[PDB]
Amino acid sequence: AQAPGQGFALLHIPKLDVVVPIAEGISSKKVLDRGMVGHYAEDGLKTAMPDAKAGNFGLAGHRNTHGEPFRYINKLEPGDPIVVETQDKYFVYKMASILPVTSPSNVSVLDPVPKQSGFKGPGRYITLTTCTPEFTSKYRMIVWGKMVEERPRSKGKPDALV
Repeated sequence: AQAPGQGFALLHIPKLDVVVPIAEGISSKKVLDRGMVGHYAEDGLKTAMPDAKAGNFGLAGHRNTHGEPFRYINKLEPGDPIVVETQDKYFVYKMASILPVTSPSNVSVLDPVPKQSGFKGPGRYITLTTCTPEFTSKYRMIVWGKMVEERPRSKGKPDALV
């Protein structure tokens, strides 16, 4: 279904005024209810990290409580930047595709080449998953992006964060 606990990066979505830590795993108690977004990491759902030259970096966040980081990801439009900041790099993605409603059992949206995204082959992707409609957990909403810049921290913030 969709939805250690150690925070290892920061997710920035400038259009949504979102800055939020990413932790390993999608536990409600240890991660999402702590106001963080979670990297799918267990039960066969483990996805690639952004530093991999190909893969799908999958993340889950709350729609409606604890800082509600993904409450408005349906307001993203093609080209809107999504930035993952790590100790060593900035990974800049741009929004590419949206699946506004799907079954919580539809885990194939986290595949290396995510099903239903319209992506044709291997690339470097990000997947954001949250609940829909608001204040329920009936369905899931999925937003996908594609990497456009891998930037060493020594080069300062990417344009997207300024």
